[PDB]
Amino acid sequence: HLESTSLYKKSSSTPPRGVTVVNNFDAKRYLGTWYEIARFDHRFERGLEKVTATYSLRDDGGLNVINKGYNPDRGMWQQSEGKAYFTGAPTRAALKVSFFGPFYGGYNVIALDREYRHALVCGPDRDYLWILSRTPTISDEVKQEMLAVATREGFDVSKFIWVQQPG
Amino acid sequence: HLESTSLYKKSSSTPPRGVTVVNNFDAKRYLGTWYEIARFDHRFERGLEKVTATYSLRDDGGLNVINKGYNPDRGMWQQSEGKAYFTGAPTRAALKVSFFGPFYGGYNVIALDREYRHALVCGPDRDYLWILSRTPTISDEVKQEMLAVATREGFDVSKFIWVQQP
Repeated sequence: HLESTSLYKKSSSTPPRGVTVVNNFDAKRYLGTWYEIARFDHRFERGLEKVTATYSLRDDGGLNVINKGYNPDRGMWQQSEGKAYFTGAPTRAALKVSFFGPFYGGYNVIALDREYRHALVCGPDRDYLWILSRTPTISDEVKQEMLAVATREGFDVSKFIWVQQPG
Repeated sequence: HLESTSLYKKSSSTPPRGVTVVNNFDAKRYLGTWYEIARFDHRFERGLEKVTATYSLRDDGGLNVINKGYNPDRGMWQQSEGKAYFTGAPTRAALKVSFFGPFYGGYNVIALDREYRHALVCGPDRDYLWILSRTPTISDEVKQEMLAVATREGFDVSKFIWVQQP
């Protein structure tokens, strides 16, 4: 049901001890819009609800990233744009991504279903984790499975904020 | 994010040393109803709850001002009707306001969000300050931004009364 992963380490881009990263990735199936179902309390997203990320293919072989979110303390929709590059082979879902302004960090897909409907992504350390989905909600069954992989890879899943989404 | 301002100083209308006043004001967007979220304990408003200020355009280029509130001591709603005129250009949010007789008070918009949803308004010295909003409550983030501008402009934010609103 899930894509194959293997242990993967790159200095400064992956968490200590490495993490299991997707190793037969097909970037074209990753394109388009994902809803952020859950995130750790990342400073660059603080406050945001109804968050999505939209990926598109660039001529230089990277991805454009469009981040959208609603700030309920301002009552406003916000958008920001970034870029993503593979750090090695494009079959390995390890990227560097601009998370705020010109600052890039590691972006590692550590679980992904074979139909590219749901993903667990971690940043360069264990303070950065996301659950992404093609739909604004996920099943309890998908939630359990994603939480289980995160726990196995050493993350503390009680740090998740469950992001408000439609439905 | 907030509208641009510039320093405006005029004795009797602004506080001493002047205050930063909005300088790209579009009065049509300021029209309609605002809730008074907070005020410094002004004697003409003492005890009032559920206070609103309503602005409408006059033919002569001023604003009609209606200040309304519930007075628990009287067990009655109360309102005062005044007129406000720009002291300078209509893009500068500094007005003079009269309700009784040939006497005028300064009204200076010193913070305003670009969507005209919240504003910080001062009078002729630092005993006169208001937070206005299009909604009867504001978020903590918006509250903190207004309190910071107030402090920047020399006001003592411990003087705010947080007005009773729905």
